[PDB]
Amino acid sequence: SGFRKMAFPSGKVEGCMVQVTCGTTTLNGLWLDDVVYCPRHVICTSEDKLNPNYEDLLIRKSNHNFLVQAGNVQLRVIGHSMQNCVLKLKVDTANPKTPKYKFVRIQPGQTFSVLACYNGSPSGVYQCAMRPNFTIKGSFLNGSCGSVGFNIDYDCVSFCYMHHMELPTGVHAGTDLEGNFYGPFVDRQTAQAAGTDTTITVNVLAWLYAAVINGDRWFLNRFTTTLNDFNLVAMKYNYEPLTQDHVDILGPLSAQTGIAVLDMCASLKELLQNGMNGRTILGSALLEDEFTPFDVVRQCPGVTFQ
Amino acid sequence: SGFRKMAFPSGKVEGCMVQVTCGTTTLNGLWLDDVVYCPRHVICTSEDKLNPNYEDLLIRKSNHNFLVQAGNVQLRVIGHSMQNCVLKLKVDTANPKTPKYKFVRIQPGQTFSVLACYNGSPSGVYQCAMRPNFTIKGSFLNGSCGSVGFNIDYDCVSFCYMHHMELPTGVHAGTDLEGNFYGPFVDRQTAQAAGTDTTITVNVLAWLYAAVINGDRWFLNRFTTTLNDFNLVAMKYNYEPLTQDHVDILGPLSAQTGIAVLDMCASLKELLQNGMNGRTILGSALLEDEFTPFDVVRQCPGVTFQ
Repeated sequence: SGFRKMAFPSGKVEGCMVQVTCGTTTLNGLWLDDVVYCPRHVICTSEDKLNPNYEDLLIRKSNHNFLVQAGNVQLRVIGHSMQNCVLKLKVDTANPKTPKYKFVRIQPGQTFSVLACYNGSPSGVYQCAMRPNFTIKGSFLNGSCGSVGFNIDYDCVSFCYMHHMELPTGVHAGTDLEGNFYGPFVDRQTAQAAGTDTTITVNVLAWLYAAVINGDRWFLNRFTTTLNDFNLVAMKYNYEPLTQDHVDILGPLSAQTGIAVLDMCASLKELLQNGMNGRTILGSALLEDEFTPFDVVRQCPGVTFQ
Repeated sequence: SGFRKMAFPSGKVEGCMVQVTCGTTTLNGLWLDDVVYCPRHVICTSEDKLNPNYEDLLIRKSNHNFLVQAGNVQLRVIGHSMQNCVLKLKVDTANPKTPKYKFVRIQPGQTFSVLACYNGSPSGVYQCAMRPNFTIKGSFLNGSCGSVGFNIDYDCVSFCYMHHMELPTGVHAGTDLEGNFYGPFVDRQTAQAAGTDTTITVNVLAWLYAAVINGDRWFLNRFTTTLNDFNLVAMKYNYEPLTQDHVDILGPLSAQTGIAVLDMCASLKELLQNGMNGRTILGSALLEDEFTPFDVVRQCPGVTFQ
């Protein structure tokens, strides 16, 4: 019983975190086999960030200009390259603790675990969701760039996020492990503002299903609605449109509770129109949208197959 | 920037989780040096739990009656003993991944990270607070008994909780690593109900300070109160009494915000009597009490020493 925001165990990722220093700037890198991945803006001075030419700065740098330290051992850089916004430093030593890994690009609305690190040392782990405006609301202090977001798919650690930037609103922006930013953000000091955000509708419904599984049933009603007329209310309250694919994803939760997805939509409609009536749902007085349907299944297994 | 519920990296604890099997019952154990710690109720059948005499059941058990598995490797048990409510199985082999560790007994209101495990394999990590009624609001499924709570204070893992049981209200109860239950709970099927809970006042204030640091200022007022007049309202809404020790602990946050602790108490006073009027504080519509002042300082460091 119980439902909590839960991150994946970070051990396999901790064994890959290193410290990368170029000039006066120090951040975190991801050491997989004989390659260290880190944000390319480490090669920039404070003045370079105003208008950096990364192709020029990369040529000007030498292998010895990059100091990579895995804890107490210094790793010798023997090659440096750039894939989009990520710097790739080939090192002398292959990481003996490299896990089975993949590079994946997640979609807005999906969640992952963030291992916040400083000086190449992990500091904390928490779950984050890619918002529709392609930002994440994490907790980062100075020296956190290079921290990675990941999911564990049983035996494979799928890295999906590398932390690059903090926006003026306090939210955070970064790239996938191929150097491609999530959203329209660039790794330079220019006027970039996160777009207006929306609520992840399919995540709210899955979160309501988790409540029903854990005994919270006051918000349930006898009403049913159609996908079209629910999406009308959803747009009226800045909710993402609900698609048939989203309904299919919610299939398992609807199967174990016996509550049709459109019946939960009728309950969600009334909650949006009349509020929460001063009550709470899974320890929240707001509708939570940072739990994916799989995230719910992870903590709410059915009784169908025990 | 940002403020999130953040757990410690679980790697050092992941390397200590093992599987302990007695008869048909399988749960998790903590492998430190040559001793495996697990809940003693693993030696009970389903009928035994109704009225177990653990001293007798231990006599009937042999070393070979306990099957301990460190992942895929079977550990040879060479001794079984009982320290209060925890079973201690001495094994032939010392765990090479044992970190610098201590056993500590935490206070109500203090927080720790829970590494939820199943069949000796870590599944997730999240932050929990010891409630005043000596329960925790975690997320546990079948086979989670033996999961441990911990804090890391620079290379040292302080174990403070082992999960034993779920109460009828859905909350969870367990012991320290010396086998002493938190609260008046016993490892037997009896009429045991968690007492009525109260809100951790010093944690709410620290959380309100974190909100001010992160830009939330609407709940602030020019009102002032005394510790006596605040505690009258606190008891009136089932809040823990605020002591002078609690006020001193909040000293750094009050200095960093320029808000006197008793002025924040006045803000909490008005928030308790009339609510938040449809606004939010750090993305919550409730007053959060699972963040200790140290947890806030950890995520909101001052500029005094840069």
